[PDB]
Amino acid sequence: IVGGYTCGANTVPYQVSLNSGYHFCGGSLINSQWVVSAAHCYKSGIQVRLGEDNINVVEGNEQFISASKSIVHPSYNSNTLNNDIMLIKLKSAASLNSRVASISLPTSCASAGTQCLISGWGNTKSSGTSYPDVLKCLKAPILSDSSCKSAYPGQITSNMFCAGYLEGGKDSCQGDSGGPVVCSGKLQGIVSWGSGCAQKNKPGVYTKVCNYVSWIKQTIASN
Ligand SMILES: NCc1cccc(-n2cccn2)c1
Ligand SMILES: [Ca+2]
Ligand SMILES: [Cl-]
Repeated sequence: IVGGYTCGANTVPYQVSLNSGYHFCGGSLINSQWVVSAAHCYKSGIQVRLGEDNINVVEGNEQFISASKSIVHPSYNSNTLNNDIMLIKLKSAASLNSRVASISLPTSCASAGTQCLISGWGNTKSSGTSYPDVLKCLKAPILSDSSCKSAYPGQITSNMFCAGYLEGGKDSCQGDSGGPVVCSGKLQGIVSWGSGCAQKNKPGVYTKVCNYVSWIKQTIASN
């Protein structure tokens, strides 16, 4: 997250870190057994880390649970990033508590102008590289479809939206991938892609979760 703020320990209780020897992507806990992330974050041998603040220090609220299964969306295209969504099942159920909690799925799509919270452990500089240990947060609005399309001609599908600031300065970045965009208490986006971070006229692009709710529910119901 570029241009954000330190969230505070365990104030984003659905935020998880995906770890394969090291943090590599965010995700969002959606029930005691299942995490939402980006398909471009797929790999084997994922450990899900819940209850994290400083991802380099054991601080006492973590739960580390290995993935039993990953499911990439059936229509994911890695070239265009269309349908950039996967589900990860945990080998055992998380203990839910005030610091480790699921985030509700949307019941309708959010509109442009809606305020959202974006979070992660990704890069905090727009030029240069600096990775934070503790979780960073950014309040940002969803942008209109038309300004998203004009920012990225030929690249925005009906399964993507833009959020952030056309002026630049405040955006998600590398390492935030797969993490949440939550608006009015619902998971409306997943950190997906952008051309650099925090550049003018290049806002972040997010997977449009409300398009996927019936696939998420029926996948969970049979797996
Ligand atoms: N600024 C949005 C964004 C989201 C996710 C990843 C990136 N990124 C990948 C390489 C560099 N930045 C950017
Ligand atoms: Ca920790
Ligand atoms: Cl792309």
